[PDB]
Amino acid sequence: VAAERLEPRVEEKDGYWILKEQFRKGINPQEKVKIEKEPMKLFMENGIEELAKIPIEEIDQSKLTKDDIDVRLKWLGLFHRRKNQYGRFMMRLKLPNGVTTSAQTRYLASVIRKYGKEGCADITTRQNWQIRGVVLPDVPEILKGLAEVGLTSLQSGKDNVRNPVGNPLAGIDPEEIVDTRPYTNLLSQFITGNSRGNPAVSNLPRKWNPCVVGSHDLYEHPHINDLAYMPATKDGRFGFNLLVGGFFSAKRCDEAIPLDAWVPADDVVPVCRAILEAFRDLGFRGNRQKCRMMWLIDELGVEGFRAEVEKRMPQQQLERASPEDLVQKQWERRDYLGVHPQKQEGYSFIGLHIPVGRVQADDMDELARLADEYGSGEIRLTVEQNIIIPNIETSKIEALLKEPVLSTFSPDPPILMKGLVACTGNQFCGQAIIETKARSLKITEEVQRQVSLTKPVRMHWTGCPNTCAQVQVADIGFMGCLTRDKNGKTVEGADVFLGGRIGSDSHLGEVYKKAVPCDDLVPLVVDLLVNNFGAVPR
Ligand code: SRM
Ligand code: SF4
Ligand SMILES: [Cl-]
Ligand SMILES: [Cl-]
Ligand SMILES: [K+]
Repeated sequence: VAAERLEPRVEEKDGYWILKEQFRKGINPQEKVKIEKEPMKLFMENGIEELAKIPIEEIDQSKLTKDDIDVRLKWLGLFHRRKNQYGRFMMRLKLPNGVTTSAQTRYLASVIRKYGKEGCADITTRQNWQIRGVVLPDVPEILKGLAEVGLTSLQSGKDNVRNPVGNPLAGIDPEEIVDTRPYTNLLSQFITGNSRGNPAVSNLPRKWNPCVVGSHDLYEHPHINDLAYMPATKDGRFGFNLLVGGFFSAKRCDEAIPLDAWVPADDVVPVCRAILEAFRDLGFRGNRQKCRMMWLIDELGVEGFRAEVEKRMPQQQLERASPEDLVQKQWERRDYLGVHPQKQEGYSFIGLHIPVGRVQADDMDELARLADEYGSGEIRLTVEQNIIIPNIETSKIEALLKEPVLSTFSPDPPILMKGLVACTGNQFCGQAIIETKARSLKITEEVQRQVSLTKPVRMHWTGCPNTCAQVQVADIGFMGCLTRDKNGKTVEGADVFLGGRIGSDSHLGEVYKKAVPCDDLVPLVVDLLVNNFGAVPR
């Protein structure tokens, strides 16, 4: 690689970071959008206040404003549902480590409640909240209300650092390696500039996923993150080995690889900044399918990329990885659903199944009430789109198990439901080829009616090749497609994936059978479970 390739391609101008004029040739249309107007100005210069006053019909009449609502607003966590819910916006938070409070939960419920049939909420595969139904004129007031309850929505979509994922059992697990909350909190604060906005990291060539590992279970899926912090001692000090470049896309899926770098715990933020600066400065900004960080790592090689991170460190040093990390390879991933003792004697947590991650305002209020009455007002989200309520005195569990809402959000659903993960799908998402959430529940119910099993089989349903519900990690994965019935009629279908493994012995699954009509999946899945996962016909 020529030394010229290493010239930073962006420059700080008037508080924002912009592509230098010599590096603007051949860019994709998303880069053109960012050049035409800095997305962070919608928040940091209160551009949203004026935008929110313009009728959508008018907004749509010029490129600048249309790009504001369709692209730039994703820097404020607002996602126009142009195709499937025109003029309404999904809103996505920063929720490091999946931790929420009852007050935050009631606040979000109050927002969606206003929108009636256009409103609901969802837990995401990055243990995050999304709310739905938002109209533009309400945005200024929602931004205020979020701030008031201690939340931010900043930089949660498009070319930004996505939700910092941690251990759902952080601080409460007798077997934890290190509490991930301080680190995921610190990263989120760094990314969002303490909720004011951080333009130093908001003009990336592409999205970028971080996680901090604290569990032997690897609940955090470090193998599929752009940056994963693996806890490891080095020379008697606590810190993290660094894995880089994990990603999924329609074109390519790749597991994270070692940077061959270790940092002390206190250097979590400095090294996040260094990697992000390297990516921002040097990343390719052409074909959007070749813009994720791994593509830069392949072009420079890992050592060339590592050198780029090193020079952006303070003291310009980056220690080599420690030979062993703290994660035990001998580990059976633990079920967190149900009632489990905390490390704090006299206390339990409860994992509740949230069917396909979907909740209404009334459900949110009920979960908030349980957290206040039984817990400490805390609710934790998981990447399987479930919840954990921690800090329940164990003597209250008997009363808790009789709560009527636990029949809907169960601490002990059937085993196939425990592992079921499903993306938004075509109810709201404009990229979706099929309906996912309702369909996956129905198929799973019908499959479980036919077979009993003891293995915790994990089934993931995703509505298009963007694979937001990560079908490549599943025991059985279903990727939406259109296909044909026996009469050649168009029907919704799934490509069926097998071979995904999670935890330390991770592996990416691959298509096993293409184009299965969704109405034919039950018998296929019944047979797969009997033949490959030890299921027994009822
Ligand atoms: C909500 C969520 C799925 C879910 O039901 O849980 C989701 C939903 C969306 N994804 Fe995603 N992604 C979700 C996690 C993922 C992950 C999983 C993960 O992070 O571990 C992936 C694959 C992993 C990865 O990115 O490396 C992911 C891969 C994508 C892709 C393809 C990325 C690429 O390199 O090509 C896109 C399209 C894009 O970015 O260009 C996409 C685009 C989108 C959009 C914003 C598309 C569009 O605007 O409609 C979806 C919004 C639909 C909606 O209304 O909810 N989303 N998306 C997840 C929100 C996570 C969060 O809180 O931040
Ligand atoms: S996988 Fe496709 S359908 Fe599902 S939320 Fe992501 S972009 Fe939408
Ligand atoms: Cl996006
Ligand atoms: Cl759309
Ligand atoms: K779930």
